Amino acid sequence: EHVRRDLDPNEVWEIVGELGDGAFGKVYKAKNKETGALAAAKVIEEELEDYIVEIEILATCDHPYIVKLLGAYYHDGKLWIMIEFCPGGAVDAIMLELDRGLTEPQIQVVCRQMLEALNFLHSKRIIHRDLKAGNVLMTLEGDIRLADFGVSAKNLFIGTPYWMAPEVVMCETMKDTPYDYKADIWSLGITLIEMAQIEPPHHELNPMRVLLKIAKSDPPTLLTPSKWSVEFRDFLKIALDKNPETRPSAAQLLEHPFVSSITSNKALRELVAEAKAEVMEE
Amino acid sequence: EHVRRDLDPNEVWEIVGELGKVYKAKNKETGALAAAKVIELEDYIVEIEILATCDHPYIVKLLGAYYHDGKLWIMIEFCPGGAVDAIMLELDRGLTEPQIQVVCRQMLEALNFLHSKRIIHRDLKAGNVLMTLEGDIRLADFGVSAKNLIGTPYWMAPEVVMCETMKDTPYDYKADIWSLGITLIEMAQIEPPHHELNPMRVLLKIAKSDPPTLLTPSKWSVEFRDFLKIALDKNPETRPSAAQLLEHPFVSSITSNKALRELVAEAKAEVMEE
Ligand SMILES: COc1ccc(Nc2ncnc(-c3cccnc3Nc3cc(NC(=O)c4cccc(C(F)(F)F)c4)ccc3C)n2)cc1
Ligand SMILES: COc1ccc(Nc2ncnc(-c3cccnc3Nc3cc(NC(=O)c4cccc(C(F)(F)F)c4)ccc3C)n2)cc1
Ligand SMILES: [Ca+2]
Ligand SMILES: [Ca+2]
Ligand SMILES: [Ca+2]
Ligand SMILES: [Ca+2]
Ligand SMILES: [Ca+2]
Repeated sequence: EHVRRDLDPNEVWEIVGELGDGAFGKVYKAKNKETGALAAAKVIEEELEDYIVEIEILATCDHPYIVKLLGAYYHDGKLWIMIEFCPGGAVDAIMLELDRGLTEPQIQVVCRQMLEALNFLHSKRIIHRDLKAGNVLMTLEGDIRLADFGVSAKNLFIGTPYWMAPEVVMCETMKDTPYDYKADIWSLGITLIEMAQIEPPHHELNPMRVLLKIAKSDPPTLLTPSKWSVEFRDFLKIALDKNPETRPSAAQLLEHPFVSSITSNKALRELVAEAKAEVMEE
Repeated sequence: EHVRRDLDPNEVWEIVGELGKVYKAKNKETGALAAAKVIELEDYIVEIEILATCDHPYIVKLLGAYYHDGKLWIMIEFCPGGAVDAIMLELDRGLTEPQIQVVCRQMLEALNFLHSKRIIHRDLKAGNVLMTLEGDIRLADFGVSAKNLIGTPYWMAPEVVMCETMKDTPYDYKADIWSLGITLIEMAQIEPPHHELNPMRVLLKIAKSDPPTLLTPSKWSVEFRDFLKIALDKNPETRPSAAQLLEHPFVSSITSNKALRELVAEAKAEVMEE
């Protein structure tokens, strides 16, 4: 497997803090006794069947911009999942701590590296399905790591076809290639608005009403278009296409001028240095 | 459970024919005939709970379920008329309009029952309509039985919102109303629409084409054609429910199963030929 039962993780890892309490189980800051390496450890009390799925995904997702699995153990009735620690925290928290949105140049770095990560996931037939700023972790170098928390949404014949209703044909066709991946391109567009404006579109509406709103409204656009370049607004226009057939792929959007010339993560390294300096205030 | 482990089914049932495997079975005490599905469990208990809840005149009737000697038994009341699609093959014709009205009436009543219990069939077709010798239907499902009871919303793509909204009330039940409309055409014409296309191309066709209509509209009443027009609405929002369609003049005056009893008598007499 990708899970070790022979080894007790307490022999190798020291729990040195707490991070989150997602309903799944506790999550700790952990320090490696041999190396000093820092990790975030999710510990969960054959219900394991559902949970091994996450580890197989992570194990396949070896890429610079996706969280990096350091290990998985099952020991004394508890499942351990050890990810490399991203000291910068999530982008949404960074915006709360600085009490502002990202500059356009910080959003271009984010966008560029997300597109690269998505191009990788999709070419492996993995769909994220929960993109948002809370799922983008930052390193102190200014690189993202795409993550997923909570009820991890990542993942790889309802009748005889002559009798199938059109809406059932459509919702089955949306579940395989090349339509399924398009959902992430949309959510990416919304994440960019969230990073620009702090809140996603329709944030004022309760969760049930916002579904209606998404289905029936024109695609969202930036609140103050004069703050933003035409490249950003065109990127959104194209990504936030309600039609998944014409919505471009990650590989296509990497050639859009919003991101095609980004060759430096400087702007995002600066953001993380500033967030750290702000956190330090007392 | 709804499954007995105390009782060996061979003590009560005699296998007397073939239809895992599925047998014609005869009750040693009563003489009652049953169709028995025997299987080499989690996936399979779902079917029995559905059947156990679906006590209605026009839905297959569960007589019992046993688990014994590593085998799961599911016993349904035997419907001697067979399935409607097989009847059309044996007679080498479609149903008359009066026979389709009885079928339509009774299917609507069955669907109204299933949907009011939050059960969706999802595989309606003439091959799933069993007939009794009295001329009543029994709605069934065979094969991989299809009967049954995502992200944070601000970031969700419109197509994902739509395909999640189609999975709960009142949109999910609408799929059956469509399939009912296609079943009526299948009974009128023997084959469903687009039967010439391979299964993968037919999906594209269903999504992109206008709704299907009857090949020779002058053979059929305006009530039948209007019923289809209304039931084969591509928009599940405006597609009517089973309860609404029961008030359509195609079926609102049907008070006799005579036409369908005659069909089953004729099919039986045809089968007898040798
Ligand atoms: C309070 O301030 C901080 C500061 C830094 C951090 N840093 C950090 N670094 C790394 N991970 C975490 C983390 C925090 C809370 C919960 N989980 C975390 N990581 C984590 C992620 C996962 N899984 C995934 O991210 C995941 C699962 C399925 C698919 C995918 C993907 F599609 F993206 F590849 C990703 C599994 C186990 C763990 C411990 N947190 C957190 C809070
Ligand atoms: C070859 O000639 C004949 C002539 C008469 C018959 N009659 C007949 N009568 C009753 N059942 C069967 C039958 C034949 C082959 C397979 N299964 C049959 N019935 C059956 C149906 C079920 N389940 C359902 O129909 C079912 C399952 C889930 C949901 C639902 C529904 F949503 F419709 F309620 C229905 C389970 C077990 C069995 C043995 N067959 C069959 C073949
Ligand atoms: Ca690096
Ligand atoms: Ca908020
Ligand atoms: Ca300061
Ligand atoms: Ca055929
Ligand atoms: Ca004859």
